[PDB]
Amino acid sequence: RFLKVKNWETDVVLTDTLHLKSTLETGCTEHICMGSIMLPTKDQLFPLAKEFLDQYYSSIKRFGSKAHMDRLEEVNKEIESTSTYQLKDTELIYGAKHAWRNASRCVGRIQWSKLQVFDARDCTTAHGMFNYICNHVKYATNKGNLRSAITIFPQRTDGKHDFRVWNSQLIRYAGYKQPDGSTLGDPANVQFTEICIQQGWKAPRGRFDVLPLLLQANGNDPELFQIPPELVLEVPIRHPKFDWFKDLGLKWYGLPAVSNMLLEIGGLEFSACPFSGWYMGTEIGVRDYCDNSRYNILEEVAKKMDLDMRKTSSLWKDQALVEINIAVLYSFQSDKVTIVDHHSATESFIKHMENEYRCRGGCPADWVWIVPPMSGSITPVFHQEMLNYRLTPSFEYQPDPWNTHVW
Amino acid sequence: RFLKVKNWETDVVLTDTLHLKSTLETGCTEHICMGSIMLPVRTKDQLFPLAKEFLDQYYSSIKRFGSKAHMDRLEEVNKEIESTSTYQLKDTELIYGAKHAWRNASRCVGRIQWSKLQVFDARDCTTAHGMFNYICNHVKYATNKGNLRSAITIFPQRTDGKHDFRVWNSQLIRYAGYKQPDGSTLGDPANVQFTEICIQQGWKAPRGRFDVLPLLLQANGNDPELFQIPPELVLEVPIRHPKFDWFKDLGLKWYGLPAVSNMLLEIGGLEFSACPFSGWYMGTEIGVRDYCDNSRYNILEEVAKKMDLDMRKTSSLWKDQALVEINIAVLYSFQSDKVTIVDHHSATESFIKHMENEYRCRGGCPADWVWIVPPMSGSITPVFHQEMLNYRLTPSFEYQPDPWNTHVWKG
Ligand code: HEM
Ligand code: HEM
Ligand SMILES: Fc1cccc(CCNCCc2ccnc(-n3ccnc3)n2)c1
Ligand SMILES: Fc1cccc(CCNCCc2ccnc(-n3ccnc3)n2)c1
Ligand SMILES: C[C@H](O)[C@H](O)[C@H]1CNc2nc(N)[nH]c(=O)c2N1
Ligand SMILES: C[C@H](O)[C@H](O)[C@H]1CNc2nc(N)[nH]c(=O)c2N1
Ligand SMILES: [Zn+2]
Repeated sequence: RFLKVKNWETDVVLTDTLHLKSTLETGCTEHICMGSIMLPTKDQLFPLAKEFLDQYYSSIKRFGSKAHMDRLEEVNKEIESTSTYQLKDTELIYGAKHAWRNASRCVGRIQWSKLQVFDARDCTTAHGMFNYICNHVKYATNKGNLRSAITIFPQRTDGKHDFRVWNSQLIRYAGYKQPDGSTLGDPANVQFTEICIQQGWKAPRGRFDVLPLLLQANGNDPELFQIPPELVLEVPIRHPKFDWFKDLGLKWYGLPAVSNMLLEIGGLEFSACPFSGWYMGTEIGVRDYCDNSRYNILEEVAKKMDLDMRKTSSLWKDQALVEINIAVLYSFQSDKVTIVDHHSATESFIKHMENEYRCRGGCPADWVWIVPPMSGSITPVFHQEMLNYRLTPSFEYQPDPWNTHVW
Repeated sequence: RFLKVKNWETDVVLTDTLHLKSTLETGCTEHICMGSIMLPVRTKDQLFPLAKEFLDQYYSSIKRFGSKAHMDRLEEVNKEIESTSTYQLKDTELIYGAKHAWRNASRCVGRIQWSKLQVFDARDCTTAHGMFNYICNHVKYATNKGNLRSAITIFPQRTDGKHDFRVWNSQLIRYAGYKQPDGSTLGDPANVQFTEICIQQGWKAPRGRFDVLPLLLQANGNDPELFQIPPELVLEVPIRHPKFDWFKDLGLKWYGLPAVSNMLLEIGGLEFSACPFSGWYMGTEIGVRDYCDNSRYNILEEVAKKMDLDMRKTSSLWKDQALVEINIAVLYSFQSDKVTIVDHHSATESFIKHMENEYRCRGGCPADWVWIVPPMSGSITPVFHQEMLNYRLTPSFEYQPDPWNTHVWKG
């Protein structure tokens, strides 16, 4: 029940004690590991609140202090009275940072503690949402020198009045199916686009149309806003060696911002909580450009590179893949927009895991997501055993709102 | 229960009813997933159920379930266990056993081939010299002049665990490593220790970068003995690259026969602690792991130097660039000398056809994604987007400790 993790390349062995705080379940049993599956009231609330405050007061070394107890007392009163409660700003700051610290699929967590947190708990309408979201965008892009940030909309109440951002990220390109059979744009967003167009968006019908935001406040029908165009920094993609690369007309956006998750602190659920960091090159070059279901540009690139695409064992896919990724890192670097390569990212997460082991006694990590999708074994996370578990505060998945919102 | 696995590339959803036979355990709990953890003397008591289970499987598979012959064999085994404490498998059972151990190997990407396995029955083997001979025949039949065939040789089963047959090498064919006084390593770092054991047992080491190891063979729980494979039996391929003429001048070669010699084959509760098996290589095993782990031959820097990539910035992706070249060189050299090899695109596509089949025919295919996904270019191979359920069926291949840690020396 105290578990060791070994690195098979360095023979370093660490002991995890933190897992023994796991609360949420994994999907796995003694009989069957589910590690590669992408998606598996007053009395419930007080214990959730208690565990949180307890860890909070711990973290500021006033555990068991009058300040501590009083707080527990007050929150307890408040749940009993109001059946919910409100987080102090400091507690909210700490909750958000720790939900990131606990994000076991996130390779970028060495940064966890620098997070800029923006409290949008006073917001009441969709327009107020849009304004808060634009400031977050601007702050975070910071003219290409990206900074971490999260904006936190009012917490859930009776679940009739949810704040949600319908977009799955703040910035993403539209998807249009053609009378042709094929797909113009990002095939990931075809459905969501049908919903913007339903709700009224006048689609430019291009390959790289920034999607409008779709904001729902206080359980209301969501409404549409376009992000100021001048607030969306974009990078045209070129290759340091192939002059013809730019001719593919590719660009990607600089700010990666996840806008569909649910942040749970001390038992309260912030169902609208967009957060943003900066990209690892492979998110774009491998997944975004290369996944069959996405922009799918491998075949077109190999063909410019004049590779023998006649058989798989020439490795022409692997060739073209490396180049597309060279091209991405080089284009962000030339435009001075922050981007991290997968060597550098994983190198730093290994340091991060060691501090977490040293100073926390563990670090939850999901090897399936931590290891980059190209050149796995030449990054150090490959050789690193990781234990995956769920600690709270946490980011959780939640059902897409078009499935559940009634109008 | 049914369980569904989705493919994210294709939206195909599959259903697994097979995990319902999984008896062994995973290491996972609902509070922790140990899916990336490398490592997850038996009484009559336990044995009969294991025998019966196995034999129900065998008999169902031959469409003879509940037949007299089925029942009589149950009976026979039963009595053999009570009077002798163990039992002996029929040939056809040892054959179905070893086919299924492979079929159930969830870390093996090569399983579309599970039914074409040549099983050599070395159960009458009684000495170390007997083992050498059996193994030499395995290498030669498996190598088949470069047109590789799958094979496994199966020495007698454990009895009281004091008399175990064991091949101390971890693969039948593999290169010496030597630690030097200066800290450096000559040849394959992975095998320094076992190399030190052989030197100690009396091997006279060439001390080269590519010395084939001797076999170290334990029969009947006796101390084990050294044997040189006949060099003429050991196929090797010099590595050259189809455009880079300086690639050959790196001095690389690799052997053609990949053969796992350290696992434990379990059938109907019996335990075969010496059961060398071999297949053919997937290119990445050599050109990614063997050549490019830092803890292995580690030729990355040297290849990138020769390609004269920008190496001052890891974001030039110089490592990724040399990685692709080294792997093209491996697939290229093997194909040129006509030695069987499969690339990772071809290997993983085959496996996904296999795995779908298995869901239709069998109702499942235990698979371990951490292992099944290749170690370069993960996402552009169709396994990456395939959700997989990992679980343990028998018959099966297990890990066993290294014999040097457990062997009781006779002297
Ligand atoms: C600082 C720069 C950051 C980097 C380089 C980074 C890196 C990554 C990567 C590569 C993933 C995998 C996502 C995928 O492949 O689909 C990921 C997921 C995630 N990251 Fe980050 N991240 C960063 C900042 C943040 C911040 C600021 C937060 C929250 C405050 C966060 C929380 C998460 C979470 C919850 C996931 C899981 C997403 C999911 O389940 O789809 N990350 N991160
Ligand atoms: C026919 C060609 C074959 C191919 C291409 C193939 C491919 C592979 C690969 C790439 C691995 C992962 C090895 C590693 O990364 O360390 C593997 C593992 C394995 N294969 Fe195969 N294999 C083949 C034949 C066989 C055969 C004939 C058997 C048994 C009869 C077998 C049983 C296994 C087992 C048990 C593992 C797990 C390895 C371990 O746990 O260390 N394979 N296979
Ligand atoms: F194709 C899919 C279907 C369902 C879920 C999924 C995973 C999405 N994971 C978030 C991807 C993403 C995008 C932008 N930014 C981040 N991000 C930023 C900081 N940390 C993560 N992450 C993929
Ligand atoms: F460094 C390590 C410590 C423990 C296990 C490990 C993986 C070894 N896996 C067997 C590798 C291997 C070698 C030759 N041939 C096969 N092979 C042949 C058919 N199927 C697999 N497999 C590495
Ligand atoms: C099926 C498999 O879990 C799935 O495709 C995984 C693989 N690895 C991943 N890795 C990251 N970083 N993000 C992902 O969404 C996934 N998806
Ligand atoms: C620590 C981690 O489990 C280790 O690197 C695993 C990952 N995936 C692997 N995949 C294969 N095919 N072979 C391996 O040895 C490993 N090693
Ligand atoms: Zn698991």
